[PDB]
Amino acid sequence: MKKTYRVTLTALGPIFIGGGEKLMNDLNTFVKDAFGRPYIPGSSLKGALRTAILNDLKEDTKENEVFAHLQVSDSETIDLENLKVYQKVDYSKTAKPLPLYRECLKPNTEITFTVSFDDEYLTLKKIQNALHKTYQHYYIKWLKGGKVGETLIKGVTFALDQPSQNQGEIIYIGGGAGFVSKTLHYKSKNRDQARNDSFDILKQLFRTTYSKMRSVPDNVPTGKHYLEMGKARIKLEEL
RNA sequence: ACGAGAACAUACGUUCUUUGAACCAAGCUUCA
Repeated sequence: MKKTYRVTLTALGPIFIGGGEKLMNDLNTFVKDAFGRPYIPGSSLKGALRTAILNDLKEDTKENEVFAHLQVSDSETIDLENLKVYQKVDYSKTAKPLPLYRECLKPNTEITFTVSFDDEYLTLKKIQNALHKTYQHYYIKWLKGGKVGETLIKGVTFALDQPSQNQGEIIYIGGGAGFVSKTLHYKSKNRDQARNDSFDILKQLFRTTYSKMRSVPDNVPTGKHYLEMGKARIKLEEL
C-alpha cells in the first residue's frame, strides 16, 4: 500500500538530537541545514521506532527484514527563534544543575514529518500496541522503582499523563535524556533485568552502586513546570 | 676444338570492398 503519514511532534521537553558540531559559558551548537536553519533528521525518528518495534533480543543486524521498508523522511525546517537556552539537572537526589549545558529546541515546537512505510510486515496495528507496550514498560520496568524509591517531594505542574490516553503513541528520541532512553532490552522481568544491565553498565565506568541509576528531567526558567524531556506526542494522519 | 655458341621464365595487377564492442543492470541494504 505504501501508507504515507504526516506525523507531527510537539515537544514536552528540551530536545537536542546530537549534531556532532558541539563544543559556565560552554557555548554549544546544533545540527542545522546548509542555510543555518535547524531541523530534525529522520534517522532520529527511525531510531525511536527501532526502540518501538525492535524491543527484542540482539537481532538488530544486517539480516533484518522489517526496517528496510519503513521510509522515514526529514521534516520541515523551522527558524531559530524557536530556541531558548536551558539547563541540565539530574533528579536522583538533591537535584542540582550539572555543568553540561546545551543550546536546544524550545518545548512545544510543532515539527511535522513525511513518514511512510510498506505493508509487507509493517502496519499501525503493530505500531499502536508496540508503543503502548514500550510506554507501559517504561513505567513498570524502570520508572516505577524511581517513583517508589528515592523520590523527593520537589517533583510532585508535572504531568504523569498515564490516565490521559492509552493509545497516545508516545516515543522517546535521543536528546540527552539520560542513558535509559537509549535502551533496547526490557522484557520481561523487573529487578533481575535491572541488576543484569546494572553490571552491564558498571563494567563500563566506576560508580558506586545505588538505585535508581540516572533520571534526567528538566524545567523552565517564578513559574516552574518540572518538564521531563525526551518524550513527545505523535498524531498519525495520512498524507 | 664438348649436339654445341648466344638467351633473366620476364612484363602489367591495392589481400581489397560491407559493417557502432552494442544490448540487459538506484553504490544499495540494517545506523537516534
